[PDB]
Amino acid sequence: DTREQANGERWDGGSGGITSPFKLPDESPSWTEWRLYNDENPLGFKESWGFGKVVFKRYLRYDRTEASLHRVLGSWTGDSVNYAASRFLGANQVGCTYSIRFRGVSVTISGGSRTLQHLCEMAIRSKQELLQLTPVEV
Amino acid sequence: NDTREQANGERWDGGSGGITSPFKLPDESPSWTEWRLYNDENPLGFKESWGFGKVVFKRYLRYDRTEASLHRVLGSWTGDSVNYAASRFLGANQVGCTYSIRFRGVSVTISGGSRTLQHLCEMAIRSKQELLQLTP
RNA sequence: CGUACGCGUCACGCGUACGUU
RNA sequence: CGUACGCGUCACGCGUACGUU
Repeated sequence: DTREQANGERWDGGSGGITSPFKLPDESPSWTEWRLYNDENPLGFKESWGFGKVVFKRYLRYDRTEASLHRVLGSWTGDSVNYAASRFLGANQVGCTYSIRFRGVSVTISGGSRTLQHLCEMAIRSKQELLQLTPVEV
Repeated sequence: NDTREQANGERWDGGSGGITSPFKLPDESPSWTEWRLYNDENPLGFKESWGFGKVVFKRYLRYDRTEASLHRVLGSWTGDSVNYAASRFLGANQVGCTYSIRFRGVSVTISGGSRTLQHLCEMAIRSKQELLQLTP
C-alpha cells in the first residue's frame, strides 16, 4: 500500500501529502520531448531512494552547468531523507538504497537502515562526483 | 559457463594461475578459524569485486584504517589492470560490467556497459577512497 | 570468512514489444 | 522519457543449512 503511494508520489507535482525524501518535483520529459530531444548530451539524470519496499524516484533536468549542478544537489538532503525514513522505518532494520544514473554509469549506495547517516554522506558525494566526471565535451 | 568458474577460482589461485585477473594483489581472506578468533578480539578488512559480464573476480583485503594501509589497498587494482583483464572477456558485444565494495555495513556498486568501462573505473576508485575513509 | 538455499528488494548489460498525455 | 515481458548478472535487508583448508 505505502509502496504504491511512494511510487505514485513521483507524479504529485506540487500538491501531495505523503512524506518524501525529495524536495524538488520530478521533471520527466513527455515521451514526445524525449525522442524530439534525441535528434539534437543528456537531458538529465535519474535517482531514487528506497526505505525498504517504499521506493521514491526522480528524473531531474541537468545541463552540466554550475548553476544547474547546485540546483539538483538540493534534490534531497540528510535531513529530508532522515525525516522521510523515520515515517516508514519501524523498530526494525530494513534495506535502504540510494541510486543514481548518468551518462551510462550507475552508482548504488546500500545497507541496513542503521547506517542511513553513512548512506547519506556516501550518496551526496557519489552524486556530485558522478555529475562532474570529466565533461562530455572533452 | 567455465570461464566464469575460473574467475571465481582465481581468487584462490594464490600463486599465479595463468588467468587474467583485474586484481594486482593476492586475496587475503581469513580462514574461518582466524575469523572466529578475531571476532573475539573494527573490521578485519573489506571485500571488493569486479565483474565483466558473468566473469566475476573478488578479493578481501586486510584494512586497518591508517594512511599507509589505505595507500596499500588502494593499489589492489588500476585502470590498466582492469581494462586489460577486461579485454580478455570483452566479447565484441556489450556486456554489463560492475564493481562493488563493502565496508562497515555500507556497500557501493558501480554498474555500466562495457562501453563506459573507463568511467566506471573513475567512479569506482573515488567510491573506494571515500568509503574506506568513513569514520563513526 | 567460505559454500548452498529460502523470503523480500534494488541496480547494470543484451534482446524485444507497447506509448504522438 | 514511460510501461512492460524475456536472457545474463552486481548487490543489500531478513533467515536457514553446511565447512576444523
